[PDB]
Amino acid sequence: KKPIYQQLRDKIVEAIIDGSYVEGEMIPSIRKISTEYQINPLTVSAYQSLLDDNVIEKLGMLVKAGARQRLLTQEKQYFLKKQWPQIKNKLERLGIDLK
Amino acid sequence: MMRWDDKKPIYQQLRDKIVEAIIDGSYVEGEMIPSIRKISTEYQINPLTVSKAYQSLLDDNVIEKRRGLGMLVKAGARQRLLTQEKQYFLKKQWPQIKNKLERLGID
Repeated sequence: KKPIYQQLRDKIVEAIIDGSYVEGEMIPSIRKISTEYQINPLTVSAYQSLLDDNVIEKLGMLVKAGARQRLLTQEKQYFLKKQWPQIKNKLERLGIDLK
Repeated sequence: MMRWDDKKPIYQQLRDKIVEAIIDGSYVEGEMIPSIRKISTEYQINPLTVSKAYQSLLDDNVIEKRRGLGMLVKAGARQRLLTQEKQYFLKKQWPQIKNKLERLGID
């Protein structure tokens, strides 16, 4: 579910944020990832967006330095915008004042 | 009908619709809720599932089966449900969102 491809993208993103993938270190390559469970070896080209977005760089490819922080703030923005509300605000609907 | 195959079991979605009606006041304490049979035929739901949803509400003391009257809303139910919602959110939800604003700095 989801256009594939955020599944690899997000999985990688969460991998950096969890420190499973470390800054300035080789990631897995396309073969190993397509083999990982299964993926079309292209459609593993989520490695595209991460190149574009400066998460990873070009042997092998590595997580860029400053990558995790860029991703984190990028997560705060989203969460605060599209996520934090509807919970807020449904804290008030029920019970509140963290205790 | 009631559009689903979202993340939850169908009987849980139905159970939540009856709970909402009780909380909104559409059904009050002592009042008779629709029969399992009425819900099944009307909304075209599996009777076994409907019965499962009602039994869940029985075990929770939300409703009671009565002699000739059918299924009625038990007393104190609306508040018991509100507290339940609050509690379920607190233990089974609030943390792991916690626990989120942790992973990224926050108030």
